[PDB]
Amino acid sequence: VIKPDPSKYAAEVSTLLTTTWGQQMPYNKLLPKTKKGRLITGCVATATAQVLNYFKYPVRGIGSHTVHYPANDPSGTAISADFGNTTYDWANMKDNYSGNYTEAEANAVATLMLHCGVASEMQYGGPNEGSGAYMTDCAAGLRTYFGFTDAEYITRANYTDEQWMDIVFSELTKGHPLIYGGVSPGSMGQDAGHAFVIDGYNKAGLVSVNWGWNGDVDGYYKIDLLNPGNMYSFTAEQDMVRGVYG
Repeated sequence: VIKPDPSKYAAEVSTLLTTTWGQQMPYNKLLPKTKKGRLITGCVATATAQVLNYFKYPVRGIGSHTVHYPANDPSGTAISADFGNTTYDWANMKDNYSGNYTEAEANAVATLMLHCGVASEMQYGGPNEGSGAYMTDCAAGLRTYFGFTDAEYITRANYTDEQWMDIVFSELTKGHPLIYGGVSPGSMGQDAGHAFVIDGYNKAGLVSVNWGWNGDVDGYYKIDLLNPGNMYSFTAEQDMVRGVYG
């Protein structure tokens, strides 16, 4: 496990995010209900949501867009987001929705989750089925609909460990949390894949992670393992969207 050189980067970066969010109520409040329960926001959305909240930015989005549930159904339901006319209510983004809250506060995050989802071409789904998108479309969406013209997608595939971590440290050092994805290899190519935020590191070279499960099993982890409570372990096909900040 490679360690942060303090003559190049900061000696450590303590957990940046203050949100401890997830994919269900009230984050999904504005998504359709179904007979298999209400649609969930998606890991990509929840992770993007959290980072955008960190910067409380942009004030307002750019344009509009719609996706449909079920995904490629010729007559599915419209799930639309008008970024252009939405002034995001950052003030009412509670750090933790596990308690009670005003509706104002519910709608605050419910919209961000919606929009982030829509902006990534989310294929929405139920609690059992899940909602997924592609990190690549997430980048594209951030640029187009959120105004992050520097947002950029990259895979760990194309970088040696030293180079990858250089970016990880330098970005965290600059105070920029990272949207980050990886997949946990299945027993017969039945892979499981997830998106989350990396919001720090320590002298030891471990990383602070916010998985977006209402802050469950959140904490400092090894970037090569990423193994929350030994249920899963996200090693393969790691990737990120950098260039997200004010």
